[PDB]
Amino acid sequence: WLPAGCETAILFPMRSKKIFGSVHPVRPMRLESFSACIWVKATDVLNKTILFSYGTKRNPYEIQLYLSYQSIVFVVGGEENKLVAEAMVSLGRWTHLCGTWNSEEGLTSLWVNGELAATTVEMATGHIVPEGGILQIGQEKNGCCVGGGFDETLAFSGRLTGFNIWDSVLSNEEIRETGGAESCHIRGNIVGWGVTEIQPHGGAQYVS
Amino acid sequence: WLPAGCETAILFPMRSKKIFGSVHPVRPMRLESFSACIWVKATDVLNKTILFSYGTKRNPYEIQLYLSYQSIVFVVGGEENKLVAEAMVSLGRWTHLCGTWNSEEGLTSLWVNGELAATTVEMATGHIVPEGGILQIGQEKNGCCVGGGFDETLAFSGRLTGFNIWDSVLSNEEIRETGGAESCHIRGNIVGWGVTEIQPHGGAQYVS
Amino acid sequence: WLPAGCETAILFPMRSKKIFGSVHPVRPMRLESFSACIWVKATDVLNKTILFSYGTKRNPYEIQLYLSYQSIVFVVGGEENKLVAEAMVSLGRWTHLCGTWNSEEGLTSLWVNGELAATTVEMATGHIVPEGGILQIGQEKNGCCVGGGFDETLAFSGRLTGFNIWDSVLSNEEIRETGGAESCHIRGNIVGWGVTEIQPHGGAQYVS
Amino acid sequence: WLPAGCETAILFPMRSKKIFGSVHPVRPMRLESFSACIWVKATDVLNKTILFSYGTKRNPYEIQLYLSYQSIVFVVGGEENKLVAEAMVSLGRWTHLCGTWNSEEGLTSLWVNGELAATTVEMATGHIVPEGGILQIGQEKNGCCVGGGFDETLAFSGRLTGFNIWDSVLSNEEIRETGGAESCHIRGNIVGWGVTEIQPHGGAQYVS
Amino acid sequence: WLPAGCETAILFPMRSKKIFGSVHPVRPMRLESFSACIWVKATDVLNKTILFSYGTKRNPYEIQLYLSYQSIVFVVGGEENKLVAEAMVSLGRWTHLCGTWNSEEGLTSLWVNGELAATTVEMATGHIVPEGGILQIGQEKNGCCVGGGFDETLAFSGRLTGFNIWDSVLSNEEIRETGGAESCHIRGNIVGWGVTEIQPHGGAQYVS
Amino acid sequence: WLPAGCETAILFPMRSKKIFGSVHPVRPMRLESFSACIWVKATDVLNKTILFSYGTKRNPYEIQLYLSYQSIVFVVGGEENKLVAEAMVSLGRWTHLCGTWNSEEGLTSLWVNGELAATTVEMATGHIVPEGGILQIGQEKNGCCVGGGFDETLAFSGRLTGFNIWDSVLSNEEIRETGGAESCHIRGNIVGWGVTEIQPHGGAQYVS
Amino acid sequence: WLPAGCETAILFPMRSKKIFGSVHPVRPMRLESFSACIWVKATDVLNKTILFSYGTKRNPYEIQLYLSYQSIVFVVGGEENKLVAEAMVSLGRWTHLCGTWNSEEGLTSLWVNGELAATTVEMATGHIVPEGGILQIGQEKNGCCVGGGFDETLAFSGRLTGFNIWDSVLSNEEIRETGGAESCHIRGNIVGWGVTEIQPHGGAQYVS
Amino acid sequence: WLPAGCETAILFPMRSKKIFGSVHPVRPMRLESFSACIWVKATDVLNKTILFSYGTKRNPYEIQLYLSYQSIVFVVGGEENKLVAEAMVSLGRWTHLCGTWNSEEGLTSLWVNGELAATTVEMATGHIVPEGGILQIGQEKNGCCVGGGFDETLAFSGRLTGFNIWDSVLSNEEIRETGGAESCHIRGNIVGWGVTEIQPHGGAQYVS
Ligand SMILES: *[C@@H]1O[C@H](CO)[C@@H](O)[C@H](O)[C@H]1NC(C)=O
Ligand SMILES: *[C@@H]1O[C@H](CO)[C@@H](O)[C@H](O)[C@H]1NC(C)=O
Ligand SMILES: *[C@@H]1O[C@H](CO)[C@@H](O)[C@H](O)[C@H]1NC(C)=O
Ligand SMILES: *[C@@H]1O[C@H](CO)[C@@H](O)[C@H](O)[C@H]1NC(C)=O
Ligand SMILES: *[C@@H]1O[C@H](CO)[C@@H](O)[C@H](O)[C@H]1NC(C)=O
Ligand SMILES: *[C@@H]1O[C@H](CO)[C@@H](O)[C@H](O)[C@H]1NC(C)=O
Ligand SMILES: *[C@@H]1O[C@H](CO)[C@@H](O)[C@H](O)[C@H]1NC(C)=O
Ligand SMILES: *[C@@H]1O[C@H](CO)[C@@H](O)[C@H](O)[C@H]1NC(C)=O
Repeated sequence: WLPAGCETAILFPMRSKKIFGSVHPVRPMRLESFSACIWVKATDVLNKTILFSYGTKRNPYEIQLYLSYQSIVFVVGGEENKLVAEAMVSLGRWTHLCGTWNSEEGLTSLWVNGELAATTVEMATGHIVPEGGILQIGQEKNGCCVGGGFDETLAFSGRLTGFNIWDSVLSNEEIRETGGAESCHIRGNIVGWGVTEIQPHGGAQYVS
Repeated sequence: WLPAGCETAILFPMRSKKIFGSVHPVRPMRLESFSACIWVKATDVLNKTILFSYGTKRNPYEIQLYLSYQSIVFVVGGEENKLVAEAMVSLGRWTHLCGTWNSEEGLTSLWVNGELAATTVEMATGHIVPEGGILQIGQEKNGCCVGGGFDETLAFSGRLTGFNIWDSVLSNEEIRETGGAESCHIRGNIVGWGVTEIQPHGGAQYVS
Repeated sequence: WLPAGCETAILFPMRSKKIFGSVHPVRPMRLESFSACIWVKATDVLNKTILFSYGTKRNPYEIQLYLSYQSIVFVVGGEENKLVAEAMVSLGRWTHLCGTWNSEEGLTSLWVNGELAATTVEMATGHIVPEGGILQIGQEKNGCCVGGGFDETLAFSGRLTGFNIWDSVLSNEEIRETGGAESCHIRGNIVGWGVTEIQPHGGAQYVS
Repeated sequence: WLPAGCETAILFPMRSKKIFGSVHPVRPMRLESFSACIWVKATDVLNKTILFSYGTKRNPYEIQLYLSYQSIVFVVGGEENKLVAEAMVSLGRWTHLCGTWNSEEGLTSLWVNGELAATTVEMATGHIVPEGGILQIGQEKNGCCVGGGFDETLAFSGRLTGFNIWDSVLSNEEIRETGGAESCHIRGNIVGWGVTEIQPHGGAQYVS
Repeated sequence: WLPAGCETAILFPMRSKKIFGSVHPVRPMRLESFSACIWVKATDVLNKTILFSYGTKRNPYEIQLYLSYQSIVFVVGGEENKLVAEAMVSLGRWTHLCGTWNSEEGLTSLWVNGELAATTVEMATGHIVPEGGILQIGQEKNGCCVGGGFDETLAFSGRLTGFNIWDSVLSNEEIRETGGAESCHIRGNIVGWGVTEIQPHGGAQYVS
Repeated sequence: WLPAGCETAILFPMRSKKIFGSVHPVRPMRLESFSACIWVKATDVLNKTILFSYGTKRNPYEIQLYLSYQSIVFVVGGEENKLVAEAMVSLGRWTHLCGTWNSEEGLTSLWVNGELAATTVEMATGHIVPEGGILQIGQEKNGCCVGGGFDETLAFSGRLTGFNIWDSVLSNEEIRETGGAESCHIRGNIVGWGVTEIQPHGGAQYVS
Repeated sequence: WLPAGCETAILFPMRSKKIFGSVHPVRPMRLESFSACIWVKATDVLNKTILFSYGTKRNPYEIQLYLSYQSIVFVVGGEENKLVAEAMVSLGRWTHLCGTWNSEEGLTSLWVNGELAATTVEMATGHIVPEGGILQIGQEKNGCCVGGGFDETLAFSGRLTGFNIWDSVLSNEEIRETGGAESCHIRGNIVGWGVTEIQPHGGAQYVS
Repeated sequence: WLPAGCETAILFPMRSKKIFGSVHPVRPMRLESFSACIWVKATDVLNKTILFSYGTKRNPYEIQLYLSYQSIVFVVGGEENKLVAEAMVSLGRWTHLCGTWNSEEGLTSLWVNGELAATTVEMATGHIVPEGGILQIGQEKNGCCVGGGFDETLAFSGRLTGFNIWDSVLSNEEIRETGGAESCHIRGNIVGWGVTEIQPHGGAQYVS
């Protein structure tokens, strides 16, 4: 079974030092504001489980969404800048997680299953995300084919689908639409599920 | 679920610079008239989305069928010769397309879901399709193994099945039969679905 | 859907110059009498479609079962020795074939869907099948590691399952049992489905 | 169909000389006591069919669970130390098999489908399982780079799932819970199904 | 032994339907005038033996240098335009071949071993070499990922080294310098030996 | 060091069950008469060491040249037809072996180091070598993709070079020329060294 | 020819987006002072040509040695901390480079061909090089499995050998010894040539 | 340059966790007496550097020869049974090492460069080396693919050639012959250099 009428997913059977998936956007990743939603079905959540992470050479923490024991942490700009939802994490159940960001005044937010879960102001005000980064799902940026691999602790185990990124802050109506029962045909422009190239590596598999 | 009782398809999870599928006919492709049907289910359509393309080194535009928004364009001989349907394609729904051609008087036709959608005369009159070319599905003839790859804009994302080519012009009764509820055992002679060799590349997958 | 109770099959999506599957028995193939059954679901039957073939260096035609239009030909020893059944096999439907042989005075027989279809006597009398040959399904003995070589005409396209070989002549009760609705747990000793090693090559797939 | 709501398994289509799966625990395997459960569905059982085996360089028989006809043999420390269940395993049916061990004075036991099947005392008393060995499923350590090497007789053919190892002797309530109808979310700490790395080799396949 | 003091070459042990080498320039190939030199040691010269070829999708004959028995044919723009030096090639001996082109008035030349061998005027006057094509050595453009494809007759067998391309017509002094005994460090800007990426395919080998 | 000024060879470092090299002639192998020479340097000569072998499906012994303990055996048509030299082969020394055949009257001969060593008459008179077989060096025809299969006893260990085949019986002057110190540029038409495709397999290596 | 007494090297025939070599030290790279020498023969030096680079996740610029036209730049800690020897490099000639660093007082030095070329004080005083980074030769850490992802401008083209790293500042006598004609047996402890694992990638190859 | 006139060797450029070479004898390794000689040229000799090792499942130390700083240790049967020569091995120069064993009275010996270096009596008296073990050069025991790897400490770095094993104790004259300047043509029967299959893995490569 699949969450909202989507017909494809990616399976992480296990968390190891080689498993991850890489995203290749078609247009530059420089952003003034953005939105990014995804579907998750977690098997085991640890001290810090990376869902997706965008990072550059000088700063590996440009954008980062990950799960703690019972909370969702959304990071923009750096570690000190983070927004935390309280007690809205589950295991073995499909759940939708969307979050927006605006650089004009640092408005960031988190929505879980179509309902606001967190919000703050004056986060990374005036910041701009640069180009030339590496976008990944299920793992953080680190050496590949060199060194011991990735940190086995931060990896992800479960299923992912519906990974979309927009170049603007979606309105409330759009955000509730994206999590609906017929929401798998609306895809973002920077990244879209089904049109953008996503290459599983190290053991991740496409499943239909 | 697949249409007309077919039990195999090909999946294009993404449109990238390396994804395509190649067809290897058993007999020469030299033709004076031909017919070609296919089942398609598109995910996203750009200004030009190649379904299948046949071309030699001298002329890469011998035969070509592609989608542009809600229109269907059928090309024989070159760009100047093209037949266009208006609003006969959707997204996320299985649809049957079949095109007809005759070099004796240049009669071309397009049928969508068993109904005539376009017709023309004096198209490539007296022209003979050469032999020894290359036939792909979902991509256009270009540098495949080495180079800059293909143009990602023209690639295809979705599902395809039931790709048949005949060496003659099918009659109206045969054309309506081919899109029937039990038409998946009607295969053409130049190319037949299930007997001819089709090799997905670069990320395309059989869904058998 | 699988024929009787089996939960694994092999798919030949296409007939080409590279597709086949090889069988590696655990014990010698030297035999004075044998029985062999199989499930087939043919897509397109040509003038000679090989199902399975056992051949040695000096004689590539030791044992051979194949289809020719709506007829079944069973060969032991050589071409001159063949048993033919008429109007037995159809396309796109699961059917059970099983052949019997005895070297004492050449009793050979063919059963289709549990019913006798042919029988003859004094075939290859006194002949002993040698050992050290190559056993294959869906193709005939020929060079394979030269980029091809296999005759594209004789190959097979469809699904196969339940390939068993016994070292003796099964009785009538056993033969009718092997084609029942709870027969997939009855496996032969020389070759058994799910116990013996079978390696698809060139495009054949397991469709468990 | 899979047991206890598990959504993944590993398939052994055959027992060749190269088929096995390797487990890579995160933490050391030095144990004073342990408990290890698994789901199995066997196709054919020989004189000795290995399910999982842990062994070091000096002692290849540190821990071993295997089937012999209709009996289950559990080995800790060597051949002389074995516990045998009489007539409590079948073919083609999912069955749960757990077994605990205590090093304090050698309490070992076997449970089949949540019911005690065997028990003994004073087995490998004072023994400590070393660390730095190799853990495998479906085969015994012989060598994977000798052009094969594994003895085909001992290999396994069927399906496996739910392989967990704990660092302590589970209580009776815990064991009946693990064998329950919704127990697939109860995973052990030394090895857990879905979090620990398991790499099928030589023909074994993940199936969903 | 290699000429002019070069430590590397490329070996074509044989001419088949897969052997070639591809060049990946760092800057666009759009040119108004150019020069291009190379070292050859031919084993067997045929009716037409391609040394290097540049071609686009529309026009596969943009630039070509090839050997025809004991002659050298230099092609710019198309097949109709060609310059033929005559009686100035051998087998099994290193030889240097350069040629310049100017689009302002269509001046073309050919130098063999530092001596002018041919010259013409009004060749492809006003023509501009497009950009975005494919550059190769030892073969023509189309025929990859087709199961061979390349014409076995036109391929090359021997050794090549010192392949350089400039963006301007080299003067006479520079041309005589390039074929000197200390010229292997004189590399062009569009393509340079030892700086530009040249990856052999299909059986070609780097040799030192 | 290599003989007669040849600059390439093939190394067989070991005789195994997978080592061999395959030849792909451009034109058909149907022959009325032929001549075939080769350079050989043997490391260990066993009861029968294959140099090159041509065989079809129905007759694996069409043409065969191999070495015995101290003799060279040349076979045309079948095992019963063979010509044997007596004491004219050594180990670790380059030696030229050439033999001709004529079907008009069955004249066969063997030359070793430019000197005639054997001759016979009425050998395979009226025979014609079929076409569509497999040509190999260092091994005899047998299954190769099965996984090993080749009999290690008959394999070859050493170095080979200068393998040429003509379509006619070379005269005495040509035969003495082919073994000279400036002969490595004399290549045959059916097969030529450095022009015909010869791809080693299983551990054989090109060496320069 | 090799520089002093070494018998292996690594060849970079070209600079592309994939070529580099990775080093796997046996012991941790945490250092308070170090020395590092290398043999280099450059083909083309650009605005910045990386020889070797050590960097962590938070700081890709921990240690760096690279060539800029006719100068040598040695970097410890970050960009602002650099030592620049000037006019001490050529092209196509073997040259020995070695630099030392001390964290107690920030003493850094550069030696070229056994002669001091630069010296500085108060460079990264009190700094400790972290551990758990990635060490590479000929490239900078940017990305491996993202379809290249290496800046082609910074790559290296030429030959390298004798890469050693010590855990202490070598004395003047040791430094002049390391560049001698009998020095290839003097290997460092953190990294040693011929003892430490160095696996080239993307086109680099060992040569001996 | 190689010793005694041998054309091939094996290179171990590094000490890693995956480098080794495996030997596949033709006949059983069951022995009551044997001899085994080899040519070695060590780069760095650590506390224990394995040259070759034969071991079975129940006993990984059946036969073992290795270097310990400037000593040579020869092991038959187990750890307690060892013969140690002293000051006999250096670094960077080729040296011949032979050793014989007799089970009748437990006579063991070691020769270095053709001169006796050690001798003992009553070593493994009455012992018989079992059959079905695994023979390797440069590494101790298995773990190649998924065990995690080998112990990098025991690996070997340098060059090896001339590895021969006889089934009997060679006489003194034979032993001095085997280390001569024309000794590369005499090879053992159980294992012979050039006829037996030796397959380098993980980085080792043949060199000529
Ligand atoms: C979980 O991660 C946080 C990171 O902020 C860390 O502070 C905390 O100690 C971790 N908790 C456990 C139980 O490891
Ligand atoms: C689509 O292509 C046509 C060429 O036929 C061009 O005229 C048109 O501008 C294009 N439209 C878009 C949206 O790119
Ligand atoms: C089929 O093969 C048979 C050989 O028994 C031959 O006689 C017949 O002509 C063939 N028919 C066709 C249609 O190829
Ligand atoms: C089954 O294994 C047992 C192990 O104790 C041994 O007797 C023999 O190998 C087999 N016995 C039978 C009756 O097959
Ligand atoms: C050589 O090629 C030329 C191409 O212009 C052709 O005209 C000519 O016939 C060829 N010669 C031979 C002998 O094939
Ligand atoms: C060598 O081969 C021949 C083949 O004719 C055989 O007759 C002979 O016995 C063999 N000799 C040995 C010693 O194996
Ligand atoms: C060379 O690199 C330096 C880096 O400091 C830069 O400032 C300079 O502009 C570069 N020179 C050229 C010609 O690119
Ligand atoms: C060298 O190895 C031997 C093995 O017997 C060991 O006893 C000894 O301590 C080692 N020496 C060093 C310096 O580690």
